[PDB]
Amino acid sequence: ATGGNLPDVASHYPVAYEQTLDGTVGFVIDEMTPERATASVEVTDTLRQRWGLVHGGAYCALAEMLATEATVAVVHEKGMMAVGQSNHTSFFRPVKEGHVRAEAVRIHAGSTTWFWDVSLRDDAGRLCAVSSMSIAVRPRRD
Amino acid sequence: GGNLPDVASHYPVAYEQTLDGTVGFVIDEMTPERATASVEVTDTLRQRWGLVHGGAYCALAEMLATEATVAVVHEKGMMAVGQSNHTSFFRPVKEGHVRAEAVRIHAGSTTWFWDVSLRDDAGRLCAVSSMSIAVRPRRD
Amino acid sequence: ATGGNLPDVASHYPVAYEQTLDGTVGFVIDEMTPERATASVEVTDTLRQRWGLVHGGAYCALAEMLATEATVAVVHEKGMMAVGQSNHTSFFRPVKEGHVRAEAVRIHAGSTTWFWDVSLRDDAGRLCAVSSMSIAVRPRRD
Amino acid sequence: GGNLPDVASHYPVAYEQTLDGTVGFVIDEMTPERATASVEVTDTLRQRWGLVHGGAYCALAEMLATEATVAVVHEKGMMAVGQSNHTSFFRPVKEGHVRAEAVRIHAGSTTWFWDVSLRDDAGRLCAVSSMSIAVRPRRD
Ligand SMILES: CC(C)(COP(=O)(O)OP(=O)(O)OC[C@H]1O[C@@H](n2cnc3c(N)ncnc32)[C@H](O)[C@@H]1OP(=O)(O)O)[C@@H](O)C(=O)NCCC(=O)NCCSCC(=O)c1ccc(O)cc1
Ligand SMILES: CC(C)(COP(=O)(O)OP(=O)(O)OC[C@H]1O[C@@H](n2cnc3c(N)ncnc32)[C@H](O)[C@@H]1OP(=O)(O)O)[C@@H](O)C(=O)NCCC(=O)NCCSCC(=O)c1ccc(O)cc1
Ligand SMILES: CC(C)(COP(=O)(O)OP(=O)(O)OC[C@H]1O[C@@H](n2cnc3c(N)ncnc32)[C@H](O)[C@@H]1OP(=O)(O)O)[C@@H](O)C(=O)NCCC(=O)NCCSCC(=O)c1ccc(O)cc1
Ligand SMILES: CC(C)(COP(=O)(O)OP(=O)(O)OC[C@H]1O[C@@H](n2cnc3c(N)ncnc32)[C@H](O)[C@@H]1OP(=O)(O)O)[C@@H](O)C(=O)NCCC(=O)NCCSCC(=O)c1ccc(O)cc1
Ligand SMILES: [Cl-]
Ligand SMILES: [Cl-]
Ligand SMILES: [Cl-]
Ligand SMILES: [Cl-]
Ligand SMILES: [Cl-]
Ligand SMILES: [Cl-]
Ligand SMILES: [Cl-]
Ligand SMILES: [Cl-]
Repeated sequence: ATGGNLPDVASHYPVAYEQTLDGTVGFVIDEMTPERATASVEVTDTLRQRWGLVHGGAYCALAEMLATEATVAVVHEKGMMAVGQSNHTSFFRPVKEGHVRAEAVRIHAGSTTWFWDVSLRDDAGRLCAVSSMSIAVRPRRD
Repeated sequence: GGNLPDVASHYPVAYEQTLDGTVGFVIDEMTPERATASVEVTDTLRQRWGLVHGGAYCALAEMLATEATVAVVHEKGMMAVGQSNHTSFFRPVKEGHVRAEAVRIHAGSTTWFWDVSLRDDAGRLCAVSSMSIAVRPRRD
Repeated sequence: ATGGNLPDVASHYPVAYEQTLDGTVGFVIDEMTPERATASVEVTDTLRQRWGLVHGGAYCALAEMLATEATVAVVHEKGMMAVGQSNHTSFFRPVKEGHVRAEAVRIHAGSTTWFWDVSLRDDAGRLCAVSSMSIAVRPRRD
Repeated sequence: GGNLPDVASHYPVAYEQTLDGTVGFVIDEMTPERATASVEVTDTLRQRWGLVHGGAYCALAEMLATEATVAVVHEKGMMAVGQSNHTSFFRPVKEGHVRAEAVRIHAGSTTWFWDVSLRDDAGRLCAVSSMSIAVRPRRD
């Protein structure tokens, strides 16, 4: 809703932000438009793996929530549902501390699938990882 | 804690504090060619819509495939890290557990590849992850 | 139809097998069931790149045609259309000569998307490449 | 022929005989960080249903990203080969041309990554390919 600043498209949500994975690791959406969205997270141990680096899953999740929610922002009101269907994240350079900043750019908005390219950077602006997200858009059963 | 491979004397982050320990991932079996892990679904593993977070599946696969590689290569002076993770989602999971099984399909000198299958309590294939693990010589 | 032994689901096809990319490089389907299909191709220069190895695109194409056609075999008659939506091929070992043998195993058959894992092997049975194929199934406009 | 980088005295397969030369791929621009190529749609590039073969897009991207890497690294004693190719299809192409543009996003010591965009004659994004290129020291 606003806990992590996610899009307010519903009156009630099944799980409260603070309690979700997102709330737990502290993902926060910064900008959000139909074609582009941004989010970030402060690196803490909760975001890392045992070796001291940001967990690969963390980048995937950030990209996942971002691209999906960005789709949700537009289609919800149109009676649709949006869920992640494919997430392909590639790791270029590890992140040990600071933040992870994600930028999602929409590259295709089909009737059934939206596609977003997500770039994940470190505090120095280096490209640490990228995620190609494919979002399925379907009519709500609800 | 998570039953991760014990390959070193000290780890920078304690299990309980890692993302793995936070969501509750636990390794069940581990061999050079195959490994398994699972996690109980809690809200910590879900997104606001009540379903298991796509990131959760990615994370499980990533840790499982990477650690299964570390298990073999660590003792050989090598480091193993995730290079690519491609997860595809077939059916959501609302509660119960997520169980992963990683099958090694290629063990190259510089890259290992694992196919990970993620299933629900009914044994249904909910998602798959194709994991590419980079293997490199440890730096001083 | 049978030129490359593709599934006979229509009376007429827009392009004749021998003239398509498939016919050109010589892809031939061997077995074909709803859950699993196989195909092969003899390596010739037409399948290679300038460095003398089987072109990465060749593996992608073989996987692509196979997984799609295998879906087509079942859904066509059901009034659907099937096209490749995502193809992720990973290369483990190059192939210089002989054949490339592909085996597609269906792992998920949703209402809108089917997913097949394709393994591409050399004459010695080695796993040279794999392709994760996502096939979109939609109702024919035709 | 295809305007591929001239980096060596002899090539095992002549351009015209390769898959590239057979379908008609031609490199247009090439720099270390970006390259372009295109091809005229012919039946040789299509599948039986009359659309450009998904494999055609994969192939174009693969050759373009790989050769753009070879262009830089060959002279450095390295070999470049495709390691992973992930192509996603957004809109089919029935005739005309397919134009590709490869943008380098990471140039690591062992892996280079390129984003390839494939467009039709109307400039519409028909498909994308995420190419991972392995860079290794040449073998004797
Ligand atoms: C995959 C998908 C159907 C998904 O639909 P979407 O992402 O939601 O996009 P959307 O529904 O908004 O429509 C996009 C365009 O797709 C096409 N399309 C979508 N639905 C349909 C349909 N039911 N019937 C025909 N065309 C359709 C159409 O061109 C449409 O544009 P428009 O007519 O609406 O202006 C669409 O993105 C698409 O068609 N991508 C192109 C797929 C493609 O060309 N794959 C490669 C060729 S097929 C695989 C292959 O290589 C092969 C080789 C040999 C062989 O024997 C068989 C197959
Ligand atoms: C990518 C990689 C180098 C990664 O190495 P890895 O996963 O750690 O595996 P590993 O290093 O243990 O070696 C596996 C095999 O790869 C080959 N290989 C690995 N490193 C090397 C090297 N430095 N030099 C030569 N061969 C090598 C070799 O065949 C080796 O087998 P072996 O002789 O050691 O028994 C290896 O898996 C591989 O070579 N995969 C095959 C790559 C391939 O064939 N891609 C498609 C063709 S190249 C892309 C293309 O389509 C293209 C098209 C047109 C054009 O103009 C240019 C390019
Ligand atoms: C993607 C897709 C909709 C494609 O449909 P399909 O491949 O053709 O399969 P099919 O239509 O036959 O149905 C499969 C199952 O999907 C579900 N499903 C399909 N269509 C719908 C729909 N319109 N409404 C609800 N559930 C549906 C349902 O569980 C269905 O089973 P059943 O009720 O028919 O027995 C389906 O495969 C699926 O739902 N996969 C699971 C998607 C998923 O769980 N992604 C991860 C969670 S959402 C992304 C995320 O992490 C996130 C995080 C934070 C945040 O704030 C927002 C999002
Ligand atoms: C994959 C690869 C090693 C490939 O190397 P490359 O593409 O050729 O790039 P390059 O070799 O030039 O080096 C780039 C950076 O990678 C790092 N790196 C590369 N090789 C090494 C090495 N042998 N030792 C240490 N760092 C290295 C290093 O940070 C380097 O920067 P620099 O110090 O040289 O300036 C590099 O891109 C990389 O390290 N990517 C980051 C990998 C990553 O962070 N994956 C996610 C975390 S590990 C997977 C995971 O989530 C997990 C979770 C739980 C668990 O229990 C275990 C694992
Ligand atoms: Cl929120
Ligand atoms: Cl767009
Ligand atoms: Cl542990
Ligand atoms: Cl293996
Ligand atoms: Cl045929
Ligand atoms: Cl199945
Ligand atoms: Cl040439
Ligand atoms: Cl770059």
